[PDB]
Amino acid sequence: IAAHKGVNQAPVPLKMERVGPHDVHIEMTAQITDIEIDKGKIYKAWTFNGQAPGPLVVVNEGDTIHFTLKNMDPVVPHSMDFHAVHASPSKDFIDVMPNKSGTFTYPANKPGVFMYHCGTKPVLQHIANGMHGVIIVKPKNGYPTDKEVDREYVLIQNEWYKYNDMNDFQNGVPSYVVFSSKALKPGDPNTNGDTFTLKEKPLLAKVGEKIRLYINNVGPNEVSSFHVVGTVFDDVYLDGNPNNHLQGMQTVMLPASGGAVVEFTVTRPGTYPIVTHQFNHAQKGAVAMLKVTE
Amino acid sequence: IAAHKGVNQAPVPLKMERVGPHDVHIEMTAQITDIEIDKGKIYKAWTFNGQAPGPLVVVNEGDTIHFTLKNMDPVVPHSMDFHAVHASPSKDFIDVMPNKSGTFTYPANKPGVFMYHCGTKPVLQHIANGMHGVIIVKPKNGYPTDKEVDREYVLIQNEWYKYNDMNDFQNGVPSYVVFSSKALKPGDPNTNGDTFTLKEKPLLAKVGEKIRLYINNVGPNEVSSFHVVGTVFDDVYLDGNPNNHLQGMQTVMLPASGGAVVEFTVTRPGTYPIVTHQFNHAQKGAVAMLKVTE
Amino acid sequence: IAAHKGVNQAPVPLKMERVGPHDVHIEMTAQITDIEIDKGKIYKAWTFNGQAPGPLVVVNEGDTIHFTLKNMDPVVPHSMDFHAVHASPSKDFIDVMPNKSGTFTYPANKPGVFMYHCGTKPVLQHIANGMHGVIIVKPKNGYPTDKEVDREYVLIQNEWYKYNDMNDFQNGVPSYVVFSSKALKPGDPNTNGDTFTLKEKPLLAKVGEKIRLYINNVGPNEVSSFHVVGTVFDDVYLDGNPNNHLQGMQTVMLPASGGAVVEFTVTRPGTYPIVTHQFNHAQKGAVAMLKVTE
Ligand SMILES: [Cu+2]
Ligand SMILES: [Cu+2]
Ligand SMILES: [Cu+2]
Ligand SMILES: [Cu+2]
Ligand SMILES: [Cu+2]
Ligand SMILES: [Cu+2]
Ligand SMILES: [Cu+2]
Ligand SMILES: [Cu+2]
Ligand SMILES: [Cu+2]
Ligand SMILES: [Cu+2]
Ligand SMILES: [Cu+2]
Ligand SMILES: [Cu+2]
Ligand SMILES: [Cu+2]
Repeated sequence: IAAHKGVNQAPVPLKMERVGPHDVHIEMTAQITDIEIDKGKIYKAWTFNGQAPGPLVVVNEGDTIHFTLKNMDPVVPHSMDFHAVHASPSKDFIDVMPNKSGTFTYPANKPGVFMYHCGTKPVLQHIANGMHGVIIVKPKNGYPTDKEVDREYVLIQNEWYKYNDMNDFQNGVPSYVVFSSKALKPGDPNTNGDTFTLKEKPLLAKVGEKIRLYINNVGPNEVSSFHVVGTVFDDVYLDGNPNNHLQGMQTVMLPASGGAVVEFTVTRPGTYPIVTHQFNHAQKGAVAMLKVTE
Repeated sequence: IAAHKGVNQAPVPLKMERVGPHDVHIEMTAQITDIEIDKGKIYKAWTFNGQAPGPLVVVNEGDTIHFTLKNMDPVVPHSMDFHAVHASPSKDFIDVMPNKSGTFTYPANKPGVFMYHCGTKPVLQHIANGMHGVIIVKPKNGYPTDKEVDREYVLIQNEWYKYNDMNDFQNGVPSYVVFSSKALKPGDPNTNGDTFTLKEKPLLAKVGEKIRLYINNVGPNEVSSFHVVGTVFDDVYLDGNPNNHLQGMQTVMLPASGGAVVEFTVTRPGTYPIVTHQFNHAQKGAVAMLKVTE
Repeated sequence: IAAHKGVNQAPVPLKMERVGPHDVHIEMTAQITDIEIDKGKIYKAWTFNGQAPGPLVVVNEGDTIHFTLKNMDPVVPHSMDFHAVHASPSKDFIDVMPNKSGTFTYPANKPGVFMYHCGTKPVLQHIANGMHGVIIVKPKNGYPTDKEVDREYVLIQNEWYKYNDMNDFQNGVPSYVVFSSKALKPGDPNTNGDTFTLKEKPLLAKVGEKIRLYINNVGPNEVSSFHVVGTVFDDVYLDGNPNNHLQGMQTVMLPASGGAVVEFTVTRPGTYPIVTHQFNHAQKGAVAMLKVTE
């Protein structure tokens, strides 16, 4: 794309504010931003807000979202599909033209860990170039195990392919498969999907803690076999719905776009790798680290 | 196959009749039939009854099936394996020679949404060429959410490869991944697995309705990440067994041959895409449409 | 690897003994051993104890494992990661150098069917070359269906690639996908992952029996769609945890490293194939047989 040559739009902060007991405003951008996905490898990503995956959104069950997308891409239209919401896709997930904005309103009635992504045709191209992310909807009555949790983080898995190559997107193996972490509280790391950041700067915890991870595999194409080395998941809630409760799982399978809330205890000091156990993907980048100290 | 050159056997209707309170007769054919799997692309499919996937079969829990296969293929033997039944594979799923018939009897004791397919060696070749389908076994006591359902449809996902190419079947990516719909009531569409029919002629519903889909991924090779754009699944029954109940899932993972009953509400008028969220497969055809009107 | 040329170390028996009501000693080797993975095809595997997958380990819920690895490989370091245990990976899953031994201690608190494997970097290389296996942890209170089970076996699925070829391990399709069986009681077969042994020498059962299979898909890379032809799973316990109970499943999806306990009835005499229903993998070897006699 000639109009993207030389373009590197600086990241713009997510804007969110509550406007009523059950209403929240969210404003995002669509923008073109260089991201280092592996050491020495820059991908000129199509992004929300200059992050890939995009910024974390958190709302409460029952919130209506008033969402605005400002399209900063000079030539390509973009859109937004939140898996959390009930909406008419042909009226509410529609394209915003370059240099324009669009506003859409829809309710988030269901708790869980949902994917969001651009919905512009061809959707594979927009997702693969980086237009994906997670929205968490907090359950009204929490999770049954809330009282046991000592620390929590968000992890997202995605793939990267050859740059803007539709043949590779459709028919090729991923070049990289990566984790990123998105901040829930001040001080938490907030990273892009790359092969190295969560190895060099591990997530942190204390010996004996029960950790909760909110996880989602945004794809675009692969399923995930999510596993924390050195522990077993005490509790798993599929898609983050409190009713979908499994216990004692070694590994949690996630479809493309699938999410979960997983909880586990770290019993001894050391560094605990976090992987997809499809080890071709782990070898291509999908290993994060959790450093546990006394 | 020289004996298949020029062969295009017209579709034959499925024959079924109840012969007792718990006994049903089913008669199918194995036949060679040209199917348009993508615009301008004809596949000379190996089929049951001239449809790929084959015709829908529906029985009640506890029915014994008296099944006859008439093999119209001039050279290749064919057989039938129903996942619904308890049977001896080496006596009951055996080959029927060209121009012959065979009759087999076995019970369907378990409710759900089951794959059926030809069981002739090499099974990969017979499935990939089109010999797959779905049998639904209705639960004796229904599903707990029956009273909420306003409309229902059946969807099946399958792949297509290079024509009768065993190397591609074993080692290659699918050329197309497709949905088809099979009729439950008069007026419902009944389609083959192709990239376009359910886009051009969407399934129909009314605003506010709760929709039930009976779904199965027949493969042969891929898993599915089933998702309806613009909604969340209120209830999911894995393999269609009423006990395997999940709630509030954004996306339902299906193994190869796996089925489910999923239910969701459409809240606003518009067109709702239905996808596998493995977007390489969606790009290669696996998008259907649901048109919701006021 | 020049130091592996001509090396074929004879299999060494697993050593295990109980040393207290809740403590068990286990001693394994890491060794280089030629295995016939397909007719006429020898793979010089990296193994535990000269088997690939490695020997079966069975312990009770709540046992602490005192594990010793003796590394017989002349040049490559090796290690052990048990998915069953809570451990510090950076202190307890560490490398043992050639011709040395290491001892590690950790508890197995959770019931189920867990993968074990070498944890030496790059882990993909060590798993793909054969360093994988299963440990079963028996639940304190059993499974709710124990009284119904007449016979039980263990099955493991794995892949084989081009010999020690990291590009193929990361980017290629498997050359073979295979089942193996590991003995639970005297007289049970104990086999390696190959394309033929469980076809030529099927597992055995009697008409009318309820069979339990302990299953795990060790990968390294693929997910599994586990199915027994001619039956339906009466009960399924995901990861072998008694709480994760599904009923009436035709096919059980397993992530890479995922396990299950599955139970089904064989109603008629004959031979029942056992497959992954991803039929490209079945065609490449992943079909076992169960012979049922009167
Ligand atoms: Cu507003
Ligand atoms: Cu876009
Ligand atoms: Cu989506
Ligand atoms: Cu704690
Ligand atoms: Cu009859
Ligand atoms: Cu056939
Ligand atoms: Cu089958
Ligand atoms: Cu209604
Ligand atoms: Cu000891
Ligand atoms: Cu090793
Ligand atoms: Cu592991
Ligand atoms: Cu019995
Ligand atoms: Cu799955």
